[PDB]
Order: sequence, then structure tokens, then C-alpha cells
Amino acid sequence: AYQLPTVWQDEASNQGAFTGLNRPTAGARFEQNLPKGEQAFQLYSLRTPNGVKVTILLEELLEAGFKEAAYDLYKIAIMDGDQFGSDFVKLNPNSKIPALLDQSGTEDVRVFESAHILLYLAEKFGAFLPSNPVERVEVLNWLFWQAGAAPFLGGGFGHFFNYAPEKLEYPINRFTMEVKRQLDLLDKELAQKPYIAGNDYTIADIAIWSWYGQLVQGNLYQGSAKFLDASSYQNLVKWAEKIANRPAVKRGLEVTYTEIK
Amino acid sequence: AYQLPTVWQDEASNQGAFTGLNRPTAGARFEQNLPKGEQAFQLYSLRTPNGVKVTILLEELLEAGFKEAAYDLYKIAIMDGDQFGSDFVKLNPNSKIPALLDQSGTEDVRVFESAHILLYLAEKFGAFLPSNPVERVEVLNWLFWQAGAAPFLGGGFGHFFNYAPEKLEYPINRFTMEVKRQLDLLDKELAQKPYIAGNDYTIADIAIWSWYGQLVQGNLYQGSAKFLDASSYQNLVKWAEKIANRPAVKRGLEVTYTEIK
Ligand SMILES: N[C@@H](CCC(=O)N[C@@H](CS)C(=O)NCC(=O)O)C(=O)O
Ligand SMILES: N[C@@H](CCC(=O)N[C@@H](CS)C(=O)NCC(=O)O)C(=O)O
Ligand SMILES: N[C@@H](CCC(=O)N[C@@H](CS)C(=O)NCC(=O)O)C(=O)O
Ligand SMILES: N[C@@H](CCC(=O)N[C@@H](CS)C(=O)NCC(=O)O)C(=O)O
Repeated sequence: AYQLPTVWQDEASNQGAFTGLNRPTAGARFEQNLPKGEQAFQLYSLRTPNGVKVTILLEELLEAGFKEAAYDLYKIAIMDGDQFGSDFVKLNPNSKIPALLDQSGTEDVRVFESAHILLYLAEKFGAFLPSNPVERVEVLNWLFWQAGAAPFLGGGFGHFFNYAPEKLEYPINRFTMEVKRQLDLLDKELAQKPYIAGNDYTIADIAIWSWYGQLVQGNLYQGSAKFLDASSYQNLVKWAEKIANRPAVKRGLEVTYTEIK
Repeated sequence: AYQLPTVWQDEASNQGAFTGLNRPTAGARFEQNLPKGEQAFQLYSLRTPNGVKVTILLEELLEAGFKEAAYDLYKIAIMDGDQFGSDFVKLNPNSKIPALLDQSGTEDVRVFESAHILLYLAEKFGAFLPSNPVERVEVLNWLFWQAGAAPFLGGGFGHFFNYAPEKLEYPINRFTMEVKRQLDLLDKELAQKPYIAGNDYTIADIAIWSWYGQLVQGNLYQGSAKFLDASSYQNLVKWAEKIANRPAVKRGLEVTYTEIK
């Protein structure tokens, strides 16, 4: 058995692919000058569940006729430490993608947290978020929900199922049970409504689809759809298939990134 | 070693105090009629890090002279299964506290996710959230941040350090490292600014203080301040002491709850 220390020390445990990148301290580790284009929106991201949220919304907005949603899109390679460069830390001191710079105003505005970026864009354009104050509250409920729930899917289930050097029974059981409760929840809501927060497709759908929709379609962690009995959540599956077939979702998944070095 | 199943089954693992309450399915488990008062705001909550966020904001608003922020406050005992009663599930299908009913309008509006409740109240009253659109974005950055980061503190560190039947080396190391990175981040921001998002106390402070401020003050998990070397984050400590001394924070921690049965 393990003797729990009275004060924790970093004794470099092997945490899988992110060992060396994961640290108990925050901050920039090297000077980095990021490229910047001419469009209003400079998006510093990666094709991941969080990153596709934002490229899906931007493509949906473009598709809806909002041509002022044109963006430049740069690859921050988080397996390479790019998120620790000084210019990226200026955009998001948390060193995570996505981070958005909006240089459209008179002052540059940094926007981070994927769910926040969804909100910020939706409010800016008045689209994919209902104007009706009551419908709006219910959309935000699910948006914030996603923000609070995804860590258990990504940081818990994902990490212990896919990344950790050893399969560990008790944490796998704990996060698997939780992810299944989240999938049952979503499935039971989608049994009653065409979209997560009602009758229309919104930023809540985008936020949740990028994680849970891709998960049930078998496009997240290898072997996870089987493991989680994904095809059992048939309301969620059907909603995810519908979304996957939207032309802007396809584009928001296929858009290509500009390198930073 | 453990043989990872190809399809996961619930083989009732002992998860600590929340075994039986934690399930791989969502939904109401019994018919429940919750009490309701006359005030605009009916808050169904518990004195926890999430619950104190909302009672702190309501008390701050009352203290600022907003008397329309009067609320009724009911105890949902999550160690008792209260969060699975049919009326609570109607307020929050995720079966978590806090959940707010605003019955002030012409239509009842359910608001869940603690961070969302903070936003909803702040916007409703125009207080503890800056009006200036640029300052506002930066406040929301930290608000959403808190929403995304707390699961690692609560659902990861908290659970493996405090609740799990056995102390497990690898998950403790993983979530301890993460919680320490979050504390270093906050500490490095508070080195530069009096409050988390700038010069004024906002809902971002409230949201983050209720977790990280109480943690460094030694008011979260027994033995965690020592374990995490809390007194090393002296910017965070000092900010947390300042907040703790606000008269409405005291009230928002001391407010008493009305039972539901
Ligand atoms: N709550 C954040 C989480 C974002 C996040 O986890 N980003 C990952 C990629 S999907 C990342 O940048 N990881 C870098 C690292 O942890 O070093 C959000 O929704 O934006
Ligand atoms: N530092 C992260 C690196 C991996 C990562 O950032 N994962 C993302 C998905 S790409 C995640 O789980 N995000 C959680 C969230 O979105 O809240 C870890 O070790 O878990
Ligand atoms: N992201 C949610 C998390 C809320 C949450 O974790 N609530 C806990 C109490 S602090 C709860 O109700 N737990 C009940 C359970 O898991 O059965 C929020 O911020 O409101
Ligand atoms: N079902 C929860 C019960 C405990 C709980 O709800 N914990 C709260 C704090 S009281 C939490 O960790 N919330 C995470 C968040 O706020 O995002 C678990 O097993 O972790």
C-alpha cells in the first residue's frame, strides 16, 4: 500500500502521453511570437472536442450568411508544448485551447473557455442562441452544464481509459459510471425534444455534440462506444446523426489549420 | 491485474459515502413535493462550495441595497437522495444543487449550474458584473474557467483524497498535480490584480473563492491545505482572507436553510 505523504511532492509519475506537459505550476515556458492574420477573429486551437465546437459555430454562422464571422485559424500543438509559449499564455493564462483573439474593435479582447467562446460569438451575431429571455436561460443551463460535465468525460474517463499507462479498476469504474449517467441524462432529454434545450439547434447542441455526439458515433476514444454501450442511447445517437449531417458541422470538422512555426 | 471488460457493467463498486446515490442512470427515483415560499427566488441548495456561491451573491446584492433579491432557501440533502425527487428533477434534471426557481415573471424559469445562477442574478440586477463590454468578457473568462476547473478539484482531488475507500497513488498524483497547477495559476493572476479579473470584486471572485479560497483557508477537505502546500500561494491566501472578511460573504456562509420534509 501507498503511504499518503503529509505534504505532496512532485515525484515525476508516468501519466501517459502528457507526462512533462502536465505540471503542478502554471505559466509560459518559452518566448513565442504567434502569427496573426487580418480577419476580426484569430482562433488559436486544435482539432479536438473543444476546438471543433468553435470551428462548427463559426462555420454555422458563415453558412447562415454572416460573412463577418470570417476567421484565421492557427494550430497550437498541445502534444508539443505550444500552449506554454509566452504569446499563447497572453491569450489564455490557463494554457488550453481554444483561445480566441477578437481584434475587431478598438481594443483587442481575449476570449477563452470553449463554452464562453460559443456564447461570445452567439451574442455578437444574434444567432444560435434564442432571443426570447426564457428560452435563452434554458439554453445557458445546458451550455454551462456541458462546461461542468465534460471534465469527467475528458479528464476522468478519457484519461483512465485511453491515456493512463495502466488500466485502473476503481477510477475506470467511477468515471465510467459518471459518463453513463451523463449519456442517460442527455438521452432522456432528447427523448422529449428535437434539440437539447428545445425545438431549435443552438450553441448548447454544438457544445454537447462535440463531446457526447462524437462519443456515441465512435469518433472519440478507441473502444469507448463499445465499452459505454453507446448504441443503447438511441435518442442521443439519432440526434447526433442529424447534427453530423448539417453541412456546417462537416465543414467545422474539416477546416484546416495554419501552422505557427 | 484487472481485465478491462469489453462492455462495462455496473458491478456495485464501493465508492465511499456516495455509493447507492451515484448511479449510471439519471432521473427521479420517488415522488417529491417541494415547498415553495412567496419570494421571487426559490433556491434549492445545500451549504457546499457550489451552494455558497449563490447565497454569497444573494447576500451581496441585499447588502448593496437590492431588496428585490430576497429569497427563500431550502435544503436538499444530497447524502439522503433528495436530489432524486420528482420536483427537484423538474428544476434540474441533472440532480445537483444549486437549483434556482425564479417565479417573479409571468412564467416560472428554472436556472441550474452554479456559475450560470451567478450570471443570471448579476445580469438581472446589474451588479457584480461590469457593464463595460471588454471588462465583462474577462470576468466571464474566469467564471467559465471556474466551471471547467472545479470538477478536477471536487470530482478528482476531493473524491480520491477524502472519499474513496482506499488512497490510490496514481489518481491522487494526477488530480493533486492538477489542483496545484490551478492554485499556481490563480496565485500568479492575483499577484498582478486585486481581484481575479481586474480591479473590482465580481461574480468570478465569488465563484472561485467558494472553492479555491475556502481550500487555502483550510475550510474544504480535512488535511488538504497541508497536503497541497496552501500557504505557499500567498497571493491567493491574501485575496481569500480579504473576501472572507466581507460582511455579505459571512452572511452568505451563515444563512440557514428551510427543511423540505
Ligand atoms: N474548460 C476548457 C477545457 C479546454 C481543454 O481541455 N483544452 C485541451 C484540448 S481539448 C488543451 O488545450 N489541453 C492542453 C493541456 O492540458 O496541456 C474549455 O472548455 O475550453
Ligand atoms: N492536461 C490534460 C491533457 C488532455 C486534455 O487536455 N484533454 C481534454 C480533451 S482534448 C479534456 O479532457 N478537456 C476537459 C474539458 O473539456 O473540460 C490531461 O492530462 O487530462
Ligand atoms: N457544475 C455543477 C456541479 C454542482 C454539484 O456538483 N453539486 C453537488 C453538490 S456541491 C451535488 O448536488 N451533488 C449531488 C450528487 O452528485 O448526487 C454546478 O456548478 O452547479
Ligand atoms: N456524485 C458526486 C457527489 C459529490 C459532489 O457532488 N461533489 C461536489 C462538491 S459538493 C463536486 O465535486 N462538484 C464538482 C463541480 O462543482 O464541478 C461525486 O461522487 O463526486
